[PDB]
Amino acid sequence: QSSKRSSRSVEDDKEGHLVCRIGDWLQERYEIVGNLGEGTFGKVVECLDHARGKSQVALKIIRNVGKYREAARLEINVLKKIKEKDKENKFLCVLMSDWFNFHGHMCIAFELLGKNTFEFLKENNFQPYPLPHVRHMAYQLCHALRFLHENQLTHTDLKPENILFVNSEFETLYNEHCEEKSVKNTSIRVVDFGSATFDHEHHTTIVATRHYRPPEVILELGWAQPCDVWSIGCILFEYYRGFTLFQTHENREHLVMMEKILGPIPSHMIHRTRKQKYFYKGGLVWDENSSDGRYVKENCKPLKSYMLQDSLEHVQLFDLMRRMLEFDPAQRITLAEALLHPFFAGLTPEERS
Ligand SMILES: CCN1/C(=C/C(C)=O)Sc2ccc(OC)cc21
Repeated sequence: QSSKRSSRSVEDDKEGHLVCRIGDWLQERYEIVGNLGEGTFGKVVECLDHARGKSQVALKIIRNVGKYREAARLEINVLKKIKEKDKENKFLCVLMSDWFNFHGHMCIAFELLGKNTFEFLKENNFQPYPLPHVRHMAYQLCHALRFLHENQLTHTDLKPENILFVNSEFETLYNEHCEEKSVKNTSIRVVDFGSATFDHEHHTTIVATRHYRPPEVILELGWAQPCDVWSIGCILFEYYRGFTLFQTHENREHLVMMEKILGPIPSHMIHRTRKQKYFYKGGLVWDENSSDGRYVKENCKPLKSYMLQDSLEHVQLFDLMRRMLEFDPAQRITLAEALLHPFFAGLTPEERS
């Protein structure tokens, strides 16, 4: 198709999605060449940026629906702040190259990245990342969100699907008659600032994906940057073991697993929560001898039990993870503090770049 003709021939479906396929253009500039993702928000497509010598971008095209348009405007405000504050592009938040309003569709152009860390784990038959990879990805997440936290921002939806490799090319360790895979370059970027909240802005009550959600959110006690620290702790567990720390889809059971894995919920948090129906006389309501009781009993053990090795680097990892999974968000380690944790003495100079 021709740039001008294609960019002006435009229509939406009954749901407010842009009708488009591979080959279509936007802004006499972006040529759609692949599909990367879709949701209720809209769609993400790979494009060639013909105004920047056909360099590759991920273009997010938001639905022509007021709720999603407004949310996208707020997302752009966050991305603009990140860009304003990271002139060397060294804080590892996804680079927004362009944004525009295409017939009511907010569109955001990003640098093109590789597979997300969940997809890579799944392609490795959920065999975990080796500890040095866990350590480098942890360092990068602490560095990226410390920067976001210094700028009165909280991501609120950190999960492995929102952490992408710059380049996900892998090496084969073994291929016996699942092919065992390690990523070559563990450089990552954080994506999807579509839930990211400034300190002064309205806070959505229930944030984060289930498995990465902290106790102060479940208990509706208010949340801020420590929410993201809890998420990171859960992510690092999952990188290290290949399975989620909290495999549950119900609040009371989730809070029970937290107490079995991490120790007792602080008294003051139970006193203050409106979620009183989960408690009786200050203790979580929980039948140990039911089927769910036996699953939790068998599967949810003290955090340290999940160590695969007893050496110093594993002990250091678990100390940092424990500090990231403090119940009380006011006692939870900050990412500025996390960057100084002795776990990160095991990095190399390349890994500090
Ligand atoms: C589809 C994932 N995805 C995004 C998703 C959202 C909701 O923003 S943004 C993004 C940027 C680059 C990329 O490369 C592969 C992927 C990418």
